[PDB]
Amino acid sequence: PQITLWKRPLVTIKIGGQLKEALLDTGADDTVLEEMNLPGRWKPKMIGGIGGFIKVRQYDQILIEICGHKAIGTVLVGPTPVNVIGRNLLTQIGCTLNF
Amino acid sequence: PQITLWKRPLVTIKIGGQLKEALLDTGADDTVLEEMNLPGRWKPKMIGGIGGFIKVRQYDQILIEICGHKAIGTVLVGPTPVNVIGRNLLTQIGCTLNF
Ligand SMILES: CCC(CC)CN(C[C@@H](O)[C@H](Cc1ccccc1)NC(=O)O[C@H]1CO[C@H]2OCC[C@H]21)S(=O)(=O)c1ccc2c(c1)CC[C@@H]2O
Repeated sequence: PQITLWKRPLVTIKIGGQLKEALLDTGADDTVLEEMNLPGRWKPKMIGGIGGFIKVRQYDQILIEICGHKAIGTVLVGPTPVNVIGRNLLTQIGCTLNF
Repeated sequence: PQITLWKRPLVTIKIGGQLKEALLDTGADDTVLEEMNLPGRWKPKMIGGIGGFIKVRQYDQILIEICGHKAIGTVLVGPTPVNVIGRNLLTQIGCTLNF
């Protein structure tokens, strides 16, 4: 799709068999989701945003479908204010900025 | 133009007679720029993201040029670690997400 930006670019995602809403965030290097249950192993990781650093659970090679487009990559899980899809997965679904 | 997301979508902007580097950020409602002593009136604001909140100064009707595209709108100035062009200005230069 072509998505204008008068509203937040929110889309439905499928991860671990569960549907969720997430923000397409070109300013995020990484994909960070709010606390949830995800199967498999994970590693403690630190990520920094506008207000400082937080602890997250890093899940590697996770299947995630974004607006009908499949991706397989790293998903960070922790106290982010909102679910964000970052560039690590935006590149997989072929997302570009255009103006 | 078309900007891929392999790397951060950094562009040159002109604001307050100065050139800066900023991210084209679809995850930011509004624009947030590094500390700069802009002239005119402002109102305090608190904005939150990963890690918590920072204090910023809200300036209204500020002229910004983004890759030669002129825009005018709200700019939040404060100790942000990165300059981000948000949707309030991305809409004005005709920026869309496409996949
Ligand atoms: C709310 C969703 C989102 C935060 C998840 C909102 N952010 C925008 C998002 O793109 C930030 C931009 C950024 C900030 C610092 C350093 C680099 C990039 N990226 C982000 O945190 O990415 C994380 C995960 O990947 C990693 O890569 C980069 C950093 C790590 S914001 O900056 O905090 C913001 C902006 C305007 C405004 C607000 C909040 C409130 C009102 C105002 O309009």
